[PDB]
Order: sequence, then structure tokens, then C-alpha cells
Amino acid sequence: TVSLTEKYKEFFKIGAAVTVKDFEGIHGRILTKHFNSLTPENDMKFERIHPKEDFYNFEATDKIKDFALKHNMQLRGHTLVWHNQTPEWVFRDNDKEAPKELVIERLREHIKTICTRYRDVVYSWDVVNAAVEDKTDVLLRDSKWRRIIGDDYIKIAFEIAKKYTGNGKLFYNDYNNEMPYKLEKTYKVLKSLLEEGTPIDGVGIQAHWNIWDKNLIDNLKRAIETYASLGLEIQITELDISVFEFEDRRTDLLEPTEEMVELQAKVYEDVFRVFREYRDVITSVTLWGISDRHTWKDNFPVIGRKDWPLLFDIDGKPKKAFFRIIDF
Ligand SMILES: O[C@@H]1[C@@H](O)[C@H](O[C@@H]2CO[C@@H](O[C@@H]3CO[C@@H](O)[C@H](O)[C@H]3O)[C@H](O)[C@H]2O)OC[C@H]1O
Repeated sequence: TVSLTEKYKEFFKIGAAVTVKDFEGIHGRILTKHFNSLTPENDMKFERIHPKEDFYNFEATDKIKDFALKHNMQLRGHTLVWHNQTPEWVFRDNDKEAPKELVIERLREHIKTICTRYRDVVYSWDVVNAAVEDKTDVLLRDSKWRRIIGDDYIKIAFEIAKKYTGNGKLFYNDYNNEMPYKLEKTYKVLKSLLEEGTPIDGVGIQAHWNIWDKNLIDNLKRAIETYASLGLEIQITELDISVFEFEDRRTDLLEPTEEMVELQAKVYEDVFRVFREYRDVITSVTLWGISDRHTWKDNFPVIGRKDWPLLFDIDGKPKKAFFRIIDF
């Protein structure tokens, strides 16, 4: 039995990425059993919730909020400002590109609207997502947000959100931010935000991981400690552990191999022991899905294959990895 949220009740919240259909059937039972935190996988993203300037779509996010309230769960607000899944209208002023202040004013109104509607159920917001340049050694990714608003756009987004979020915690969220090159760069960016009076409460470590990273444990321990030194909360926001190396695009596997299944268990053990070790600084751990039945990893980075990245298998049964992380 041993629901995960209960077992971890004194350590951190235990979360899952969700859509409306996940409240039904076997997924719905896993959630209410094991999880006390929910993140809308897509429905709170700008393109989905606010597809045209004069049109918001609240149906899905309202349903997610309601389900959470009815089951004593809370939400992570994902995400306000991101270079992906953001509609082009935001950056257009008719036939011209939109200037800095117009984009800021649209952002103001978007954040006001979304944060006002969900502030009562959201405990943490991903205010800015994946703003740190992941490839080159320039600090900031060069998105339309970053280009048009300018160098201060992260502070600007955080100051706006702080108006409407109450006691919700404000997070900067990103991937690969446990890796040495990106850790150093992210640390720099966050340290400077804080010295500028940015109301940032913590860092999201997305944790889109895989079984073959022999550097992960050392990388994770470092990162957690490095971010903690800035006085930031830590949340593991989108945990999954792929059986493939990122650039292994093989499409042949119908199932995980024995070495893969067992290596995954060890890595889940290793990461969750690290999560448990840093219980004082980690406030939430969310997995990017419930079971291997629905995972974005089936279409990223390769359209139309299968991955087995989560704690519950395609049938909905707890994997040996599950029982490892609850043996404590
Ligand atoms: O065709 C579109 C799909 O590609 C899209 O898939 C979603 C893409 O976002 C995924 O979540 C992100 C993973 O990366 C992190 O850095 C971000 O923080 C996450 O938001 C999500 O899991 C996929 O479903 O869905 C919409 C389609 O139109």
C-alpha cells in the first residue's frame, strides 16, 4: 500500500504532471493514493491558456484546480514566461514587431489574470522557464522575450508575479542545471537576480535524466548544495529517468532490457537518497507523469517511439524502483 506522499509527508511534497484525463480510471487512483502535488503538463502554458489577446481558455486548468481542492492537493503554476509554447500575438503590434513596453504590458495582464485565478491553490510558480542559454557560453538564451524586453526581463517577470501570487513561492525553472557548465552559469544568473532585489524564492531542477549518466549523483549533490548557498528553496520539478542516452534515437525497443530496468532502479534509489539527504532545502519533488502509459518521452526527442521513464509501469503497477525509494 504505502502511498508515496504519506511516506514522504515529513520531507517534501510529492508531485505529478497531469492533464484532465488523468483524474479518471487507474491514473486517478494513483494520484489520490500517492500524490499531493499536481502540475498541469500543458494547460497553464501561455499558448494553451491565452491563445489570442482577447481569449483565455480556463476550462482545463479550472478542472485541475477543482480536482486538487477536492483531494487536498496543491498545484505548481507552470509556466508564465518561456520561449516555447507561447503564441506569436504577444510579440506583434499589427504588421510591426511589438516594442518593449507593449510586451511588458501584455505580460502584466497575462500574469495578473492567471495568477489571480489560481493563487489560492498554487504553492509554487515557474515564473521563468529555461532562460539560461544551454548551448553557447552567453548567459541568457536569446528568445523573443529576452530580445524585446531586454536584459532585465527575468527580474521584471518576477516583480510582476509577486504582486498577484500571495504566499505562493516564485521559482526559476530549468533543465540540465545540475550539469557543471550550466550549474556555474545558472548560479551566476541567480546570484545577480537576488542582489538586484528579485523576489525569487527558489530554483527548479527539471531533472530530465537518464540511466547512463555516471556523473549524475555527484552533479546533483553539487547543484543542490550550490543553489542552497544562495538561500534558495529547491524543487525537483519534472523528474523522469529515460532508458536512452539523449542522442540514442533507436526506435527498435518494445520493452526495457533487464540491465535498463535494474539500472533505473539504482538511479532512482541514488537520486531519492540524495533528495532525502537534502530534506531541509528540498520542498517538492514532482515526476513528469504518473505511469509509463503517458509520457512526453514517447515523442521527445524522437517522435513515435516508447520510453519507460517513471515510477509506475504501463499497467499502473509500482516498479521495483518505486519500492526502492520507499524503503527508508
Ligand atoms: O506538438 C506539441 C508537443 O511537442 C507538446 O509537447 C509538450 C512539450 O512540453 C513538455 O514539457 C516540457 C518539457 O521540457 C521542459 O523544459 C518544460 O519545462 C516542459 O514544459 C510536455 O511534457 C509535452 O507534452 O505538446 C503540445 C503539442 O502541440
